[PDB]
Amino acid sequence: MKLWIDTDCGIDDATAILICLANPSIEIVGISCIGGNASLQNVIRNVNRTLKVWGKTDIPIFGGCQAPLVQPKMEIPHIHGGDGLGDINDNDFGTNTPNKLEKEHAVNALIHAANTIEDLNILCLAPLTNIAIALSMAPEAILKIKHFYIMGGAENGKGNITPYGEFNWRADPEAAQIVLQTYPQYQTTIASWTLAVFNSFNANDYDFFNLDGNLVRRFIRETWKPIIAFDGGRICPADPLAAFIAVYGDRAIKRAERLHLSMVLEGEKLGMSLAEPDEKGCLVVKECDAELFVKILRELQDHQ
Amino acid sequence: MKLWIDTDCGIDDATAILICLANPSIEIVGISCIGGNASLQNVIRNVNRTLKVWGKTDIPIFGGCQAPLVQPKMEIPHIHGGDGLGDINDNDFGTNTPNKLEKEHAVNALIHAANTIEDLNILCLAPLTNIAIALSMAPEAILKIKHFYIMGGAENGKGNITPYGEFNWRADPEAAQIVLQTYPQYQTTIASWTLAVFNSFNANDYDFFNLDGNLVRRFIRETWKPIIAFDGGRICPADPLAAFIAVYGDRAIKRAERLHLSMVLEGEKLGMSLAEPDEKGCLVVKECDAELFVKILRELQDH
Amino acid sequence: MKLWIDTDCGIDDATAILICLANPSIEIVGISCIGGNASLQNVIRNVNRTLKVWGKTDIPIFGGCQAPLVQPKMEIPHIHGGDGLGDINDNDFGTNTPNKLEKEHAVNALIHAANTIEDLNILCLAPLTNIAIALSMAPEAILKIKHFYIMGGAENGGNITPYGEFNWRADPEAAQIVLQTYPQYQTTIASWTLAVFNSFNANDYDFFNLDGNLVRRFIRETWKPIIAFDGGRICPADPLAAFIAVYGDRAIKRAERLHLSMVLEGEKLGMSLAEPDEKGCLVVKECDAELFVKILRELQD
Amino acid sequence: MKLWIDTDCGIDDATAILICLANPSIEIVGISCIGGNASLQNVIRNVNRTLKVWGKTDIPIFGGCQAPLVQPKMEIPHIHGGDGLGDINDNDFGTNTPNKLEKEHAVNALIHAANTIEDLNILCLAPLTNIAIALSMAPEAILKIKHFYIMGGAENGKGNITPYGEFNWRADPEAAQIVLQTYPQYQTTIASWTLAVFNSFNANDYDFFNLDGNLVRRFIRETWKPIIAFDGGRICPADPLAAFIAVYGDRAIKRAERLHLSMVLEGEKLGMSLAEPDEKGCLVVKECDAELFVKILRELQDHQ
Ligand SMILES: N=C(N)c1ncn([C@@H]2O[C@H](CO)[C@@H](O)[C@H]2O)n1
Ligand SMILES: N=C(N)c1ncn([C@@H]2O[C@H](CO)[C@@H](O)[C@H]2O)n1
Ligand SMILES: N=C(N)c1ncn([C@@H]2O[C@H](CO)[C@@H](O)[C@H]2O)n1
Ligand SMILES: [Ca+2]
Ligand SMILES: [Ca+2]
Ligand SMILES: [Ca+2]
Ligand SMILES: [Ca+2]
Repeated sequence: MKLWIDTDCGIDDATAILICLANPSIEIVGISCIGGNASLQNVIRNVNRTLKVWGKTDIPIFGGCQAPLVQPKMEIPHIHGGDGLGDINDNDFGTNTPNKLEKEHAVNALIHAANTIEDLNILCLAPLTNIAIALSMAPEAILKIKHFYIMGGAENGKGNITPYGEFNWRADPEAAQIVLQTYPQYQTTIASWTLAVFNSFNANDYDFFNLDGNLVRRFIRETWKPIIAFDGGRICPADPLAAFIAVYGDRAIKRAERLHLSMVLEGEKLGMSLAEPDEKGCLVVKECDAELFVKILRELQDHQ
Repeated sequence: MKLWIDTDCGIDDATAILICLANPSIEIVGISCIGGNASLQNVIRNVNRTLKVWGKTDIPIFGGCQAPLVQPKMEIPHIHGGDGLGDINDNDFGTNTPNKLEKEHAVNALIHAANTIEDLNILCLAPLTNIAIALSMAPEAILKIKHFYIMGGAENGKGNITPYGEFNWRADPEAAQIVLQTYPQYQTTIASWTLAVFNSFNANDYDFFNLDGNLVRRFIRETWKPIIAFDGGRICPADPLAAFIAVYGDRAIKRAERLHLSMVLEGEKLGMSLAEPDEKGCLVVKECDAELFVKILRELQDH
Repeated sequence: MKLWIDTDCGIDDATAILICLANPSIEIVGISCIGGNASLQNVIRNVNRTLKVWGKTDIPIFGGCQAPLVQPKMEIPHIHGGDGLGDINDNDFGTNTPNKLEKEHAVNALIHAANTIEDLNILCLAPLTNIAIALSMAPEAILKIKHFYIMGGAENGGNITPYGEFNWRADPEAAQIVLQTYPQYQTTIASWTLAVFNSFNANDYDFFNLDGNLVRRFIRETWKPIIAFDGGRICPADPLAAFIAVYGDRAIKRAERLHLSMVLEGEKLGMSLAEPDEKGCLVVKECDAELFVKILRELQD
Repeated sequence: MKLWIDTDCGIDDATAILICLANPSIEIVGISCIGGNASLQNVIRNVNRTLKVWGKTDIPIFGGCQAPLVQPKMEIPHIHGGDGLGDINDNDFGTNTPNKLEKEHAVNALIHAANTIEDLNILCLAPLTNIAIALSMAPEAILKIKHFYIMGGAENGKGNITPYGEFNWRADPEAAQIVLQTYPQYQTTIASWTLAVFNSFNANDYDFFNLDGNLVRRFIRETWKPIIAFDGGRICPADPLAAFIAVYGDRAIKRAERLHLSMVLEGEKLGMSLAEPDEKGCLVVKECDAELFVKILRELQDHQ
């Protein structure tokens, strides 16, 4: 399997990247960075930090856009802290190291990946301004991508930013609907924020975000600490779940409904995932295999 | 005066290119293609067709995007024909050559031309999708451009009349909006479709688009036929006027108004645009030298 | 004058229909629906909407087919908006009530119609997939029809391009079936070139803009998208056919008699081979521009 | 197996019907007749004949259309005669009795069959005008058909009545291409005309269409005399092979290629076979078991 990830790396994106790095089956070919949880400038730095702690300081990184397609840029989100990832220290991890970054726009990079990578899967953990522009520039390139595993859009109503919306797609509703009307929805899988709240763990019942023994475990707990509080003491794996499902497939699926989606770019509900059942649409997951998600999360943080 | 054109090459886009080809104070640094009136593929073809009817094949041509950003593509084969260019036969013009194309995206290549090419200008006869996408990828690049000449809108200001439908901005209002909010409107001149409709000619009364003497006359005469007969027998310069002002500077304008354009990306009217008398806005031209414009129409069609 | 109607209900269709609802010498007997401007179900919805805004949906609405006869269902048509009817908010018309649709196929009901409804006329405002398939199954019935009024065709002969024509190019085999089965002599034809030649300039003409009632609202608010799409021009493609079909020769200034065939190969598949012929079609060339706009206005009282 | 027959009653059509009838395991639930070798008037008359000759006429008979879809009737050299089946005299068979036809139109009976009765199969021995119109009017119901067996085409160069195409498809290539593009080619099997020349019999060395005794032998012999003469003296039994495959499964097929097929709807080649090696396409049978074909031809005419 061969995968390309586009991320606005906050805490949970870094954790998801660790998921895909932990699995030897998974060949990460590029990482692409969009603004969201943290500023593009910080998201590059945060992905550097994670590739450093895991020790796979070899994958390429590309700087995409720093804004939405049409909608105006909003105020820097403090949801993930100043540095955008629990505000960790780079002397408290040894991540005080020159970073790595290419010379191609992540749009240019991902288009290249789509033209050249046989059986390329994408894992989209962020606002999709990149992939949307990528589709509009060279659609005949992007549509070669073997499959789309995307995180975003709270379709059951209740979300994170608005009363009933979702952060990543509200950040660029245009970017999302570009994706949904350009890439074939049958070949995409969608992890919604609602699936993130439905599998939300109690903070004092679960411990895999409070261990030590290696820098992976230290990372996990000190990065997840500040957001665990923002979800009112609960673990809302929005991106870790998108990643877990992407890389394991059918032992992550329990009941995922086939649906066609659309975005609402007009009215007060600018950012609502709206959905209509179809068998030739997206497979949006509604339940998880929770015990196995715990048991792989505990795997990657071992030192053995 | 160096210059880069973006085009949905149908009939007026074609003549507008010929305006910029006749005057040897212009250097077309390149031409960029966007699916607009016709499919993208046809737009590239027709760009070749006019460069060949001119005999200046050494201009590079670049593929772009095929649809507008979020809106459906909405080609108009009832107004421009099927090929996009009036359905003219190429064995009638010696235009059955293979097509010169470059291996780079117009978006990369415009970003590159903005960076490497001092005092460059741009004249946009199409939806602004390519330009928006380049402004999103490398805005620091495109904002080196010394001036934008764009064709779109249906302004009123001091005058009180708005008709119905403009093509270029009703097609990708997202693209127009990105442009209007990212490029300095004070560095922008605007030939409205209302400028076109107010500068109509009854094709009976003037003659500039039925003349026979060369290969460029035969080109313009049979290209313009269908859209002329579809616009009411009327010639409404919508693209030609863009080029006519974009090279002839302040020596082709009669009444220019300064308003702060604001594309409406929501509500009932998603194709319309708002504007208000702003000094730091765009250069919306209301009137132009109609008597001097027809003369360049005649003077490019020589032997 | 008893009259069955086939339509792929777009914006033009709807007001072509209202032409017929407003005439007390016309009795529409059925509406059959085809996938043309929008997918079939949108077409059923907008026929229900038109009948509702006019206020008498006791006229059964039959479903036809969702593709041309052999042509690859391609080229999604969003000219007429997503719902086929200019994207009208149903709350503005109170028409978000359930749909009327009969259980018979429009082809079979067509056939039962011509098999029982005497001096029945036909108005075809759409691709002729339905009409032609009935022609193959049961011609001996459909030929009982006393006249065909069809919209479609763009006789290339002016400078209008035949590439704005839609009805016939959408399913050109359908057109051939008809023009090589049903009498060209008992057939009147409003072309797309006819419809452009009788285009109004919008800015100068006002009949498609009023809000004294629910049909004025319906007309204006549905034609907005087609006008802006058509370059600020009103091209009564459908409505002209219904004008002619309802008002006979009183609606015609000029008309030729032309034998007609469909190209079905090569470069111009959906094009019209046309020849002067005593026993040909009554291809209309010009109508009475005034009494048209009169009737358009009158149906808004 | 429960089977629907669509036939343009010529000589071999009739004997293929006899095949579907000799098997106590293949129930006939309808016969939809349609203009082909002979006019509709004939094919109804002649289906009636085959029924009466065999003894079971309880099978409902419906009338399809009188024409092709778009193409005309062109040039017919009475390959099957004036009545379209060897011009037999019904007084030699006692078939001068009344004819049975139903009230419904063969397309409506067709779609109704496909809508209700289970695991239904189609065997088409004619121009596919009926099935084309029934697919257009109701694709969702014809798509309930479990399998299609069609005699048509000549994927190999030459033809039977065309230098390039085969009669059943050249006659209405529009309907042909309709069924090829609207019904799944993977649930379809094809008896090519070139399969009927390859698998042909030197009538000068084979006898199964020359037997006297019971009326089954009388019928087969006296119908097949003329069309054997017209076909150079060979026996090219297209429809009998089609029914051979449909009724008798894979032990009828020795070799087959799976090819995606398509209709030249243009040019000099109008009506011509088009194929391409495709695993999920169609199943064009190349070499049939010539031995068991003759066995079951002899089993039908047995005195028993
Ligand atoms: N735990 C939260 N409340 C939270 N805040 C922001 N996020 C991001 O939003 C998307 C899902 O909404 C993911 O990509 C996450 O990065 N999550
Ligand atoms: N005025 C337009 N925008 C327009 N252009 C084409 N149509 C459709 O084409 C048929 C005529 O051939 C009509 O009846 C409509 O269905 N409508
Ligand atoms: N020309 C011939 N040798 C010939 N003989 C019979 N036919 C009929 O054509 C189809 C063959 O594909 C069959 O189904 C038959 O009905 N044609
Ligand atoms: Ca994220
Ligand atoms: Ca243009
Ligand atoms: Ca119509
Ligand atoms: Ca046969």
